[PDB]
Amino acid sequence: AQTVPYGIPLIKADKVQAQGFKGANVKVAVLDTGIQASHPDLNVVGGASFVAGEAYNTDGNGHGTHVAGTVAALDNTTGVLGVAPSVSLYAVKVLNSSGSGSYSGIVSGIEWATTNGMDVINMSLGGASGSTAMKQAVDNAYARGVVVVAAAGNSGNSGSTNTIGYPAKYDSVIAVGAVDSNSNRASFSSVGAELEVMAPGAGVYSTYPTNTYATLNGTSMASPHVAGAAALILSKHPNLSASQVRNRLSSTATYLGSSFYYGKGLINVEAAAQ
Ligand SMILES: [Ca+2]
Ligand SMILES: [Ca+2]
Repeated sequence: AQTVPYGIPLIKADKVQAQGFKGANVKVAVLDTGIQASHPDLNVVGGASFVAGEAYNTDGNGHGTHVAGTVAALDNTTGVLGVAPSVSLYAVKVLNSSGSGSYSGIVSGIEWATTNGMDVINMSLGGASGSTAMKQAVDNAYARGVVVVAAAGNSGNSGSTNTIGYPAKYDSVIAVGAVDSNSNRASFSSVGAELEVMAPGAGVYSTYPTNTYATLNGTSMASPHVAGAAALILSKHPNLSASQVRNRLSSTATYLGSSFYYGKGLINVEAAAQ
């Protein structure tokens, strides 16, 4: 009755869960389209909304619920299972129904998250340009000790061109690319010098608005696997600082090829949480 997405076992979050670390007491903010708070396979603890006319606990798109599900779908006897099922999950709505947002909305969600003591911030969104405010916001958060993860882009590769977007491209943020069930790079995955790590993003099944489950493709599906891995590491080593968790993700990743296409490689959380 409970499904275990191929993604969980691939990054070895399952081996870590078995030792008893599931992310309990770790606070994760999901900056997205909101989350369908009423889904039986999710436990949303609070949040804020920076989008006019929509509250933070509804998702009229589905993208946000899906991401939330990869980080934390409940460990129970139904639906799916998240990377860090026991985390404290906040939904910060920065994107609208159609899936897009304004830089000031985003900057507001990023600062909300710093002021409210989030340990991990997930951003499965990106644009061609950043801003000085966006840059300030991510530098300070990370300087204040939060772990910031973003999706690199579903821009693919084209020549020697860098197709990573903002805020992934900022060096205070972990840019995440996507792989398939065979650990092969998905065709859509952005490339460039700022690519840091790879995670599952092709054919990812997760929670979906109106109490169901669905399969989606993207770096948006990949990023959450890393936010969640960050949270596992912290439930195991509370003592760690942000750049210590980060450096653990990249140092112990599985080598898959050139860094321009794969960063340091596929994440392995068992190795990282050593
Ligand atoms: Ca479940
Ligand atoms: Ca970066």
